Amino acid sequence: HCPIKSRKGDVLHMHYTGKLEDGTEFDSSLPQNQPFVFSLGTGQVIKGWDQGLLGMCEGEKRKLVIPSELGYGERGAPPKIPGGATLVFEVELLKIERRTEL
Ligand SMILES: C=CC[C@@H]1/C=C(\C)C[C@H](C)C[C@H](OC)[C@H]2O[C@@](O)(C(=O)C(=O)N3CCCC[C@H]3C(=O)O[C@H](/C(C)=C/[C@@H]3CC[C@@H](O)[C@H](OC)C3)[C@H](C)[C@@H](O)CC1=O)[C@H](C)C[C@@H]2OC
Repeated sequence: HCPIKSRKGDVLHMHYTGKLEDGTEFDSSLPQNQPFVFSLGTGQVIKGWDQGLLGMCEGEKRKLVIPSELGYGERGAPPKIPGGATLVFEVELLKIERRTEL
């Protein structure tokens, strides 16, 4: 059951856990139980998120495996992310907030 699914310009509420290749976890929203909120497809987030999160239903989970060209490239994001790194995100969509009227 999925009456609405994510499209560009939607505001998404998401839980995530990010891991590096060696399985070590570098960030997660679950411990503080505070979902991350962003607008899809506006360039607010790394490309691998904007491209990997379309057509999603609330309640759906996805595993994203993001190569560094779609992530933080050659400079990375010190201290948690080295340059050239592949990122693994496990994500869950909690809510779609979509501007309905004009
Ligand atoms: C002034 C404070 C900064 C401001 C911080 C917040 C609102 C708090 C928010 C929870 C972020 C987290 O803070 C605990 C933390 O999330 C990470 O741990 C992480 O899991 C991650 O990779 N995420 C977060 C979840 C969405 C995907 C990705 C991201 O796209 O993040 C986005 C990101 C960094 C995009 C850059 C922007 C510049 C481009 O040039 C670059 O390159 C294209 C891509 C984040 C959300 C930015 O929009 C907003 C911010 O950065 C980063 C490893 C480090 C990051 O803190 C820095």
